[PDB]
Amino acid sequence: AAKDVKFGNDAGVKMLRGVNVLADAVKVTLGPKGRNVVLDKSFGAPTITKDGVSVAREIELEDKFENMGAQMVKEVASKANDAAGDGTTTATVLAQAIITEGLKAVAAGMNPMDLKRGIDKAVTVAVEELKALSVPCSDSKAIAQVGTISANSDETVGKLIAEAMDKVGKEGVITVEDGTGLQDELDVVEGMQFDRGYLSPYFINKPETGAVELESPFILLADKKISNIREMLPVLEAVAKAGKPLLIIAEDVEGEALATLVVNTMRGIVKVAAVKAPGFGDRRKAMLQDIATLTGGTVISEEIGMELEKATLEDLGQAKRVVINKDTTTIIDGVGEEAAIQGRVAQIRQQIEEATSDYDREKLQERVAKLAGGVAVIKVGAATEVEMKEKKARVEDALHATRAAVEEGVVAGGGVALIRVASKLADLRGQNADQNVGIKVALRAMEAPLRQIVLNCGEEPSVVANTVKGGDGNYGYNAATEEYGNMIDMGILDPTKVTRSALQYAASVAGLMITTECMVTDLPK
Amino acid sequence: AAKDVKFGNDAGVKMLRGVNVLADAVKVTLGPKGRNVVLDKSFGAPTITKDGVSVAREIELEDKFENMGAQMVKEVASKANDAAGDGTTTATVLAQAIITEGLKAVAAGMNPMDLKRGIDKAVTVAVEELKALSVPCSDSKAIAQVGTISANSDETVGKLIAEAMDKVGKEGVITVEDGTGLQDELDVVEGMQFDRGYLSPYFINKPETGAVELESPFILLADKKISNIREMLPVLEAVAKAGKPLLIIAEDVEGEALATLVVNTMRGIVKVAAVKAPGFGDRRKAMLQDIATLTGGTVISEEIGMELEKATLEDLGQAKRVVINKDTTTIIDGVGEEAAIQGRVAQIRQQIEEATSDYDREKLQERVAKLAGGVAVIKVGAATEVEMKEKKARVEDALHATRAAVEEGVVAGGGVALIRVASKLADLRGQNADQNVGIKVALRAMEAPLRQIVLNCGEEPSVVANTVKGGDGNYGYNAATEEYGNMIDMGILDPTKVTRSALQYAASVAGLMITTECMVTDLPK
Amino acid sequence: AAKDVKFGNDAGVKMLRGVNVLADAVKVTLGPKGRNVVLDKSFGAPTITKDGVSVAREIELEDKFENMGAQMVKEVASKANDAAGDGTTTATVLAQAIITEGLKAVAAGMNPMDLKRGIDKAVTVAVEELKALSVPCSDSKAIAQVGTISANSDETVGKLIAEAMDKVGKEGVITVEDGTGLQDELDVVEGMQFDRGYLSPYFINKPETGAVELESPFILLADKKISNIREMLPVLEAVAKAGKPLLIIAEDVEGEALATLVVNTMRGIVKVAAVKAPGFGDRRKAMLQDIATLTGGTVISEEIGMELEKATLEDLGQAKRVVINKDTTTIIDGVGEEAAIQGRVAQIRQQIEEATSDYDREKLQERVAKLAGGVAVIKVGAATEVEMKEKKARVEDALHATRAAVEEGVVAGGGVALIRVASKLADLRGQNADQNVGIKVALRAMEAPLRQIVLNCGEEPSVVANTVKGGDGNYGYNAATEEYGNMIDMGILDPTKVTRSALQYAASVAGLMITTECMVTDLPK
Amino acid sequence: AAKDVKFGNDAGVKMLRGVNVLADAVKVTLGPKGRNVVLDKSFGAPTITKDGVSVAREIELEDKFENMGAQMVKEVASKANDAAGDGTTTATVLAQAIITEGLKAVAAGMNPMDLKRGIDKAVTVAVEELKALSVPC
Ligand SMILES: Nc1ncnc2c1ncn2[C@@H]1O[C@H](COP(=O)(O)OP(=O)(O)OP(O)(O)=S)[C@@H](O)[C@H]1O
Ligand SMILES: Nc1ncnc2c1ncn2[C@@H]1O[C@H](COP(=O)(O)OP(=O)(O)OP(O)(O)=S)[C@@H](O)[C@H]1O
Ligand SMILES: Nc1ncnc2c1ncn2[C@@H]1O[C@H](COP(=O)(O)OP(=O)(O)OP(O)(O)=S)[C@@H](O)[C@H]1O
Ligand SMILES: [K+]
Ligand SMILES: [K+]
Ligand SMILES: [K+]
Ligand SMILES: [K+]
Ligand SMILES: [Mg+2]
Ligand SMILES: [Mg+2]
Ligand SMILES: [Mg+2]
Ligand SMILES: [Mg+2]
Repeated sequence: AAKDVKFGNDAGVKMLRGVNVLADAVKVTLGPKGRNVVLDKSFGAPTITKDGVSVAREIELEDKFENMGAQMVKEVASKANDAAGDGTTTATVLAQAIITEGLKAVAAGMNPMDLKRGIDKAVTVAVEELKALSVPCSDSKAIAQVGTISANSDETVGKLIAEAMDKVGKEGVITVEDGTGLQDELDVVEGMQFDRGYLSPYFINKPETGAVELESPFILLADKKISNIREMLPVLEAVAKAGKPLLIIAEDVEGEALATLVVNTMRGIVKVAAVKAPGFGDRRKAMLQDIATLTGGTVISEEIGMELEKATLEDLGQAKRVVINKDTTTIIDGVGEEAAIQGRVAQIRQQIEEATSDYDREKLQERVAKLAGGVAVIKVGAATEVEMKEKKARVEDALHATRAAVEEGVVAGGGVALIRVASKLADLRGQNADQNVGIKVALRAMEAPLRQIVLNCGEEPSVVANTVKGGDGNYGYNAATEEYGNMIDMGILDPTKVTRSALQYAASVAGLMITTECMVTDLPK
Repeated sequence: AAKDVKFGNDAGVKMLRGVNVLADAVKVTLGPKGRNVVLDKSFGAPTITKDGVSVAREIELEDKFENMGAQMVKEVASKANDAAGDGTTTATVLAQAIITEGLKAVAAGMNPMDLKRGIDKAVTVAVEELKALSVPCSDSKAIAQVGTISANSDETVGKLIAEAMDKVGKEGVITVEDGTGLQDELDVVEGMQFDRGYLSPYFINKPETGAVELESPFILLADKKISNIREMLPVLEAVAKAGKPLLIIAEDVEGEALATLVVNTMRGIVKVAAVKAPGFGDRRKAMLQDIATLTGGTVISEEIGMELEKATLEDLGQAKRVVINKDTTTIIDGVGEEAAIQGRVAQIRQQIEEATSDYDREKLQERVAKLAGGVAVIKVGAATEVEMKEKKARVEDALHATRAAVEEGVVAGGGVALIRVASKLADLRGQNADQNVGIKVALRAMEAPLRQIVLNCGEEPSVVANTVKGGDGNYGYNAATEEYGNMIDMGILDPTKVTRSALQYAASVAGLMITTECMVTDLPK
Repeated sequence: AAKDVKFGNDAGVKMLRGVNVLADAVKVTLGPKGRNVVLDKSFGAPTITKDGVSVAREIELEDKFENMGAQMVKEVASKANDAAGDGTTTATVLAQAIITEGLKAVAAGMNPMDLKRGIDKAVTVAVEELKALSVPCSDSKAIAQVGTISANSDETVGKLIAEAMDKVGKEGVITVEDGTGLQDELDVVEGMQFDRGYLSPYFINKPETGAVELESPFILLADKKISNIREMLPVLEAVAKAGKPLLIIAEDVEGEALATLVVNTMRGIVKVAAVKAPGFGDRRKAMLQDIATLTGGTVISEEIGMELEKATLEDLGQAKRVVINKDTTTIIDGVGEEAAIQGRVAQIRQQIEEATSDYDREKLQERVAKLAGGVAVIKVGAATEVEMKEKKARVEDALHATRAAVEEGVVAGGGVALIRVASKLADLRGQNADQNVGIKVALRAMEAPLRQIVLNCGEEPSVVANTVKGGDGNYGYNAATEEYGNMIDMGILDPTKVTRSALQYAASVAGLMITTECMVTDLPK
Repeated sequence: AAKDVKFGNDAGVKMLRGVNVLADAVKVTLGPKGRNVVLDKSFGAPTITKDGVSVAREIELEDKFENMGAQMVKEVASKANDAAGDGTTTATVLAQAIITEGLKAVAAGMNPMDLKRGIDKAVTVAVEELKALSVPC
């Protein structure tokens, strides 16, 4: 269709207006004193939230160009979300701060490419500096502390997570399920988790977690691509009976077949979800087999002249439960017999012996760890279904936060970590004045999170920022009590991973907008 | 429908406005310092690109006359793209420069026909001069260098391409496929490539390459035209099973039958693609047979009273993979047995002996080369599916660039080649003044690429242009480092072929617009 | 529907405006220095052409009355096209010139009927004078020259045409087909051509020539009208097999049956084309038989109690190829055996002996000539399918032009012929002053072609016209070199037939418009 | 009072339009076959003339910029009139011819100062040549 095309300044003011509407709606929810945002629904009472992602998802603007700016920066939150699962609001205020001052510098005549280079250099050094200030979370005591703090001071949740990580290792798989009633339960079952998410949304039966969950499902392990539904018809019907859901783990499920699965499972006509097989090439087949040995299934490969049509419920694997995210599939408690599984382990164990290459050695050790590691399951205590469902949510969050903490450590929260990093880069310089302006744009933006947290408290941003900058180390502002103090001692911590991600994604998208010269969109008609 | 009709100047300003919108949106993406263009999408985040072709595809204007001018010059990019697979942005800025000054001259009262003639003469001489300045790329060391440079200094990709061309010759067929995992692979398989593209788009399943790709498909070799789908019904269904795609290599697939194929394969209902048989007349049948021998299929000609209805999956040929462009079909690794194939080679080999005419001799040698040459296959290394998919892209581009370099050599990049050529034509004259103006219009336009690259850097076009013209040889401006130097020593090269094509297509379309007196389009109703 | 009705002047200005938009869009393409016209398409790049007929086809106007004027004069081009196959643009500029001055005279109060009479008288005398100046093209040398000139100076095409006409006579049938590859081929086969075109478009499988072409088809020779498809069902299916197209040569194919044929052959469902049988009355049957004897078929007449239902593929005639225009059917190389054919010739040969009437004698001689003359076939050389298809086009045109040249000779091109004729009629007078004005309007219009050619060159019409008129004979202006000289010596010739047709049709349509008093069209609603 | 200010091309088209109205009205009266121009009067019958000066005096345009162009070229005729007392119409058609093509060249991107310099050189030499051709009286 005919297009509307805008260049330079005209495009720039539009983009800025768009990010401002999105960022302003989102940032009011930041921190302990975050304000509520009311989101209208077509039916019933409006949604009232303090969750940044919930607000961002609703934002769409009428002006086509302004809307592009909002959708672009919306990418910041989503990516930060996918990478760290927290700090999407922080990332959005950082992006708005960099974009605002960056576009001003552009309008002033400064070189966009140089501004971006300066911003990027500052971020590169800032991340290194962030790592230097990071405090490790390696021993179980630390893990327990972070867990407790993330569970609203519930030492119970802290001990649970610490024990779970002591079982399967801090790098191991850990899940949480409803409890049998009163008292928590922690047991390790035969399970595995690989990096492959659902082949499309819709499969998502629990939008609360934006994931797909199946109970006691059958697992089809096809070593090939599936384009024609015909091949599935025989097995899908065999699964239609026994009233159990089906998990498709094939090399890939293309359009035709996938489209059908999305439509049928959409009408309650058999619950089926598909995900790509882990790895690629040779190791792929070997890994597809590990899943079979674990779930007690049979790989259906064309290499041995096998057909999906000639596949019965006996070939299918099975597990008590499977969960899949946007990019992760976890099989909990497989039917496979410890004899077959443990044997498979022994095999791969020798593979490592005969390993003539570190790479092949690494890849093999990865499989044994997955197949021999299992999956720790945390069954949340109870005393009434309501409280149980609640504690479960806390455990889930605490667990998520502790996991991130374990990966990259923790830093002072309340935005002070970024403020401390900014002060350490006061002498950073680039190749020219425009690059230096870019550097300053970024260091200035690093104060935005703390400032917005203070603003939401109803206090003066410049005053608090000035005071915090006046001190050093973990000295910061506790927005809940409105008192200054040591952020670590007051238990206000952020996983270094979410702070780093919020900053990198904000800068990444800001850099793109700052160097955008033209925008194309459909004519408002 | 009622038409709007415009003449002379009225039409001219409309066209100019149209090419300016397109050229201006596209040209900001030129060179190492190209800026981003944001393209709106109906769903999700907008597309942010620095790729000229991506931008051009989106351009369509509201005013019908302005739109015509944009679509006309859009043909420049597309043709240059089809011919050299690069330099579409350069071609567009050259076209804008010629059109702008040429239309100005027309408005000044100069003769359009003479202007065009002068422009054409300049381009004709410029192309000859471009060839003179071209540096060959014949030995494997040169091929390796070009390949390395085109692969972002990846000496690995350079060696690969060099070795691949050393196997099948620099004029041989080369393909790249995903690797089995870590470490690259180079092996020659039984394959062939003929000059025939898809009988219509849509078949294109990979718009990234604007090509059609089929894996382990069946190949129907019908020696006749196919108009009625009825004939196909039996075979299409046989192919429906076995779950394999079908490649139709007939004399031609006309409307009725073709239309159906486009619709069915559009609905996932059996994946089928059709292309015309290579050559024409007698040799056609002989060649169609070479394909059969290679894929292990059976030609279904009416001459022997054979019907497509009475054709089973046993008659169909087969290969591990086939790729088809806008005008090229390549069959990779055919089922045919070396016995039959090598035997077929021997036959044609004697044919050359009994050859009583050079023409027939040439044609026969062409077949043997194709049937005996094979197809070099490059399997990209790995170490994680992500990196593997990435390196594969680099190898693809590097290969494409190197291939072009091998055909016509290389010249200084950054727009200096065209600038050196222009200076060498300062004394070029035509049959009259208007023709001389035409010549100058062209010579002036030849500076546009370098000027736009500099402009995108944020530097001063005239100053850099002036300085570069001041020197000579490969002296140029490195836009990445913003330093002057020897373009070749700095590794900034352009295949002579893409520079030549960009210039010729730009002049071609510009000459047509310059000599346009009337425009007809639908009334805006 | 309610109508809008206009009279006199009101209608006249509308008509004039309409012919002016059409004529102005078309005339810019006249001559060697013709300008391009861009025609918008719904998809892809617009069409850029210098072809008058392509431009005219697109012209439709919004104002209903203006549109009528455009569609009316559009009939000039089409009729001149159908009659001579060239000079449609020349015809259109002559028409605009006559209409413009004619309508001015009407507005000035002159009698429309007298104006028309005067224009008609001038044209009548002009055509006679044109025949007087016409130079013959009888000998093979002349034929070769005209052919060479018409083939863009390709002396090869010139020899071919000359040889082809030397074989079957300059009045004989000649066709051109794709070559076998390199080197031209000329062979006389058993063929025939009669004056009957397709019974409707659509059958046209090659819009490039706007004709229908069938290869090795079956020929149904039904001596009666065909209204019900039922009769055909049996034979159509018999032809469904053997995979061969069918040519229906019946007394006529009416609605019901014809409509079906158009729809089925439209869906690839059997390729069939229908044309009326040559002649009428008695001779018709006798001729329909000549076709049978030639194609080896059997006439299915109801006179002998024969039914189309009881007709097998054995009754149908057959030939290697048949081509049918808007009003011509040519059967190339029929299956008929020289025994039957030559015998048939002997029969008709005696018929001429027993002829008691010149008319019957003439009609009989016509049949023997057609049945005994055959068809010279020209197979264009090759060396790549592309060049072959191109040269074929040139030979086609060169042949078409030479044919016309042979019929009425040639005259000086560049519009000097009409200029010479006009000057010879300077004393022509009519019955009254108004008729004299009509005469002058026509003589004046005769200068229009030369003037427009010069105008498209960018030169001054009045200066060149004045100079050409100053000389005499073949003295004219060479628009390609912009030099005066002898048009004949410079090889700038026009078939007298196209010049005569352009003038007569232009005057014809102009006379109708000049004598139109009222216009009726639908209300713009 | 507040002013309207125009630059380059915008100004050029306005001027050209203004001189064209004046020149076109004036030049129809040139030579033995000059045509009549009717000039309205507030009272009585209009003035019918073939005299260029009479026509030029009446020309004033509504658009302020176009009017400036007319008044400027009007200076040509008056000065030629004061200097030689004849040829004001000839001076006006020469002015329009130079202005028209000169402005076209400017719009084509040619240097205004150089165009003027060239025109000046041609006139300087043309005047010398005119003296050579001149027959004494
Ligand atoms: N008492 C406190 N004083 C100051 N800052 C605090 C306090 N408690 C938490 N925070 C900080 O508030 C920020 C987190 O606020 P949230 O509202 O959860 O936003 P976000 O994590 O950036 O984005 P969401 O949660 O994905 S929307 C972190 O910087 C915390 O350190
Ligand atoms: N460091 C450099 N300095 C100067 N010019 C460079 C440099 N690197 C690449 N170039 C030139 O930039 C041009 C290629 O830029 P691109 O943006 O890829 O446009 P294009 O190839 O003309 O069109 P696309 O790629 O089809 S959009 C060529 O003229 C290169 O020689
Ligand atoms: N060198 C030449 N000098 C002058 N007239 C020429 C020359 N070459 C061709 N012509 C004339 O150009 C006319 C033919 O021009 P075309 O553009 O083909 O138009 P047309 O044949 O009148 O109509 P079309 O072709 O059906 S659109 C004839 O009058 C030719 O004699
Ligand atoms: K919040
Ligand atoms: K680019
Ligand atoms: K033409
Ligand atoms: K006068
Ligand atoms: Mg949070
Ligand atoms: Mg490029
Ligand atoms: Mg013609
Ligand atoms: Mg005087």
